[PDB]
Amino acid sequence: PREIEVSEPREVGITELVLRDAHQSLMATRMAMEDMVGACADIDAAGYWSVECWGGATYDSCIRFLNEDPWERLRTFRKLMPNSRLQMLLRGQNLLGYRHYNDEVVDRFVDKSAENGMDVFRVFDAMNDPRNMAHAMAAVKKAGKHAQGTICYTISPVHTVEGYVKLAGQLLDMGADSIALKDMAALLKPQPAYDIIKAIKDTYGQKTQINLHCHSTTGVTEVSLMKAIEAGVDVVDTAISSMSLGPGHNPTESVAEMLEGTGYTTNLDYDRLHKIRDHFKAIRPKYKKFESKTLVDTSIFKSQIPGGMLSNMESQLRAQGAEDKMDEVMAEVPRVRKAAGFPPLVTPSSQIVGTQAVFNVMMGEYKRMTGEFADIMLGYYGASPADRDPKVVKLAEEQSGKKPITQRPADLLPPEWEKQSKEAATLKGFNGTDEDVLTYALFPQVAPVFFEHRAEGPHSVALTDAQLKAEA
Amino acid sequence: PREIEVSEPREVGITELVLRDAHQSLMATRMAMEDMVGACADIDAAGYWSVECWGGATYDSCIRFLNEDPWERLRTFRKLMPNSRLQMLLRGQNLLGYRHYNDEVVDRFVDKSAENGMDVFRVFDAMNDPRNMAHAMAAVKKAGKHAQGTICYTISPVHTVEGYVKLAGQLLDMGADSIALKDMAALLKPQPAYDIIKAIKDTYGQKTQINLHCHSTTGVTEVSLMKAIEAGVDVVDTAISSMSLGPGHNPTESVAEMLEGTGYTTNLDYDRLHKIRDHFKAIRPKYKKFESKTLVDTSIFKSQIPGGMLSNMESQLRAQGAEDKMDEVMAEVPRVRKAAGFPPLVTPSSQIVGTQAVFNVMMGEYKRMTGEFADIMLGYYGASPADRDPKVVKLAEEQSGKKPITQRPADLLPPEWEKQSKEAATLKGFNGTDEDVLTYALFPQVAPVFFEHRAEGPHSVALTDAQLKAEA
Ligand SMILES: [Co+2]
Ligand SMILES: [Co+2]
Repeated sequence: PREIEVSEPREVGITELVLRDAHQSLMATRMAMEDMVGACADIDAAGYWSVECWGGATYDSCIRFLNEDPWERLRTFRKLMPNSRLQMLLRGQNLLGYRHYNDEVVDRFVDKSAENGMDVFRVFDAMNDPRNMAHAMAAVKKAGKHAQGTICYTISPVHTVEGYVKLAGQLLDMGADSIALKDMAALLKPQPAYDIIKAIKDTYGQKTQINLHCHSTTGVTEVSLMKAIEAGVDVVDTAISSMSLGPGHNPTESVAEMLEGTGYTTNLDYDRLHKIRDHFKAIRPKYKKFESKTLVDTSIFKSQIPGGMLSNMESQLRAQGAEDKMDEVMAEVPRVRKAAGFPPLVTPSSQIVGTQAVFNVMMGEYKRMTGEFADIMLGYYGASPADRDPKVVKLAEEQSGKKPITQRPADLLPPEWEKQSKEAATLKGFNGTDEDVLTYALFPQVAPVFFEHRAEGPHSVALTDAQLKAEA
Repeated sequence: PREIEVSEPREVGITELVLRDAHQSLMATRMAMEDMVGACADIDAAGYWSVECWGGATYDSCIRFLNEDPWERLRTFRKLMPNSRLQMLLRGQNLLGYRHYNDEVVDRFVDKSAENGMDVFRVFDAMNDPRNMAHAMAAVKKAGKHAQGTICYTISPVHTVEGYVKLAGQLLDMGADSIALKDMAALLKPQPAYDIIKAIKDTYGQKTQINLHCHSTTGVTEVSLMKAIEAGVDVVDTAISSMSLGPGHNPTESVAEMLEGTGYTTNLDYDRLHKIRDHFKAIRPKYKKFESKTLVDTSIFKSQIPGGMLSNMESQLRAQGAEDKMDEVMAEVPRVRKAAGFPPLVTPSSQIVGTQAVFNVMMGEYKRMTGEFADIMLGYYGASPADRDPKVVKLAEEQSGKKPITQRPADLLPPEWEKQSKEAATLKGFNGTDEDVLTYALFPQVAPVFFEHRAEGPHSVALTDAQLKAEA
């Protein structure tokens, strides 16, 4: 008499991603602020646990493509959604930048983020190295905000339920207010979702808050969400229905509706959701030049290679004139990943492993290692989920000249704030705020251009209504 | 200690819909035969329980838009997929036609369908009147084929689990080899799926074969599929991933992959699936002029009105110059449905109720009843799931002059084969086969044009590769 234990009837929280991850995932983070503010009042009254609206690649996109100040976007969202918990994605010691920074820059960033209104900080590390999340987490706690330690979910010979439970404990040991299980490539299947969520709950207690973030790329994660809820997950992330599916996420309204009669419920206002849905449905067509063309792709369950990663390599092959080896590269990826210690294949690990895999298929296996790949093998990005091939490590040392380290990389970084401030203050357009210094520290090559054009006001790279009627 | 009983580990069968319902639902049934034959060998070796490839609106589309003989399409599929169980959708006493036919026409149609290779006949009735499915079912049994009685799933004040279990029994009493639960509007939520499938299994026995057909229009049915499998469903219908979601169906590969580790499994060949997926992915862009523009719509859970039905009415309102009443019509639909006995809102019931709802919003409530609506209220389409408003019935009788009947409508129909044969034999192009007579009997207004152009060979209304590069 086969049975499955499920959590008691209860309310499940929902985190809306339409203001950040949905457009990052579906239209290359090009969503203009003027296209979002109109839905803030309804979003604020919908009943969401939190509203993800900052961080991720939006900082870069704001200054690099929309001539928009990220800090002004945060202040506006804070003002237009006063009753909501704002949430952001922060890549640990890397912040929203291109490298690891000295602890004082992390302190500065978190302090100004909280000061400008951020409530929940989802801190994560691409290699799942808890030491790279530790300082950011502490800064979030000092600011009295909600620190959400993140586990990047992946499938590999060394990733197991026990390993995830272990990482959850390390996150709780750093003062994590909640645990985020991050499935960017939609690799989390139903049974594993149930087993992992249940194991964490059984091991650290039902009071342990877990938020599940799954993309819908492979098309199986809405079922995984149902399993996670049966396993007792506290909150699940979704995207309003007119901005969902594909490389995006499962639909907010769909996840809310599917629970009727199960004993589980959300407390979202369907009317507010309807308005938010209609709002983005009217606006989405203008971003048609940035849309993806694949709604469902399960090939990753066999190749371990995320579509975006395969594309980045594919181009590199038809740009090297030998795309007659797309099959040899896909077979090399697993080997490179293995050598690197099976890190999750998310940015930047994915591009690094992918690019290095290409070289090995042409210039010869590890004949020439990129600077990024050498740093991963030498530990400058942190610890890997598994031990790295000492033989491939040694070569990296003889091809770069750097010594292999194993301690938290930021331990070697010297104070840099004062140096960042000085340099930033020489740029035309610098407004003198720490916010601007941070913009310079995070994006040195863009800060200059953004600072002297910011006065024009934010723009949009989306089609205008006029241009839409032109296509028609 | 809350638990849920689930079925024992077992293999779940999969019915592929790419050759029929997927393109009917996603690109108005315009899929050309030359765009499908290339995937037949892989489809035939994939491991599907059945391959839905005929019936539904494909007969109409073949003769009305593709200048293609439906019977030749069936023979080709039979020849290209020799090891597969071919399946079709047949609307009971209506066959694939515009009205109920005399029992001898039903006998003829089923006989020729089986003779040309059809294996599984999914027989259904829009009103869920078992008497309209009875004769077709008997004809399928005489031909020694698989008769699958269908239950059209809907949500209404009179539809309950008990009612569905009752209808299942009536289907089994007509010799049904299996029961199909048909959810065209994606209204079936997870809990109801589990409860209904389980109730049918507990009431008639585990040996009772049930096939679940859910569209993905509302975005909640893949979770319903998982629940149905836990409840013990034998087969679920899916569409290859490159031809899924939206008003279509849940993805074949996604449904297969999500079961890993649950104890449930399918026995599809992932390699074959990959080829079928790539095949249609390369071809789908050419049908871009017939695609729908909404991937997820949950509004039906509140309005009871399927998107397609709302559109058919919407146009009728901006064509009557008063679309300033789209809200008054949506409020009238429920009332008309109620009066009609809560029939499921699928074709043709949906257009009938929808059109009649419009009149009541302008010319006045039941001021003028369409001929179709009068026939429904008078019982010429069969019995309704609930009793019809005697007051609205009486008016229908005084507005049409027909007397209200309650027995199976085909009981009044006289023999017509000989008359159909004679008339058809006078058409230029008639080849003298019963197949052609059937084409004339089912589509009197199209048969003429099709018969004199058929010699040109089937065509395609899809964009050519050249026209595609033109748009680019
Ligand atoms: Co994400
Ligand atoms: Co269907």
